[PDB]
Amino acid sequence: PNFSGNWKIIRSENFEELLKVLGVNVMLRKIAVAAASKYAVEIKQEGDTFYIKVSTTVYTTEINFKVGEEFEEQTVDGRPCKSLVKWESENKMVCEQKLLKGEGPKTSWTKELTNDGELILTMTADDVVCTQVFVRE
Ligand SMILES: *C/C=C(C)/C=C/C=C(C)/C=C/C1=C(C)CCCC1(C)C
Repeated sequence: PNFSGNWKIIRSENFEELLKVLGVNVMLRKIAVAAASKYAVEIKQEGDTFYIKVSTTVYTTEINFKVGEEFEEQTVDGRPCKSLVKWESENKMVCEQKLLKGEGPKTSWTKELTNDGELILTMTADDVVCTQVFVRE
């Protein structure tokens, strides 16, 4: 596997519906969907250590983790969480999240590198699955 790359989004499905489950009100959801049309993910992978930088027009966030080792990040709607990534196969990993404070929907995400060179991200909140597809710049 080599997830390393500068990835640009080409497709985004069910993102609005994901934000709805997470309690985001409709006007902000629409504005968020619009910001997702621009967004980029930069990955540097060495072995099972990942550096991931997610950026939109006005905001950028960095995620650092090692597979199998708990780390802290934030949920999609911004609530801090404890995360743990595991491989599910050669080119797919899955992250389970646990809220640091309080309660809410069960969230998770996955990243997969397809055989045709796409990166597929999924983000889940309860029953709702958002799928986003990226290609290398
Ligand atoms: C491993 C790759 C990951 C975990 C990517 C995570 C991406 C996000 C949490 C994106 C969030 C966004 C919003 C919360 C609203 C603005 C648009 C996005 C898609 C950047």
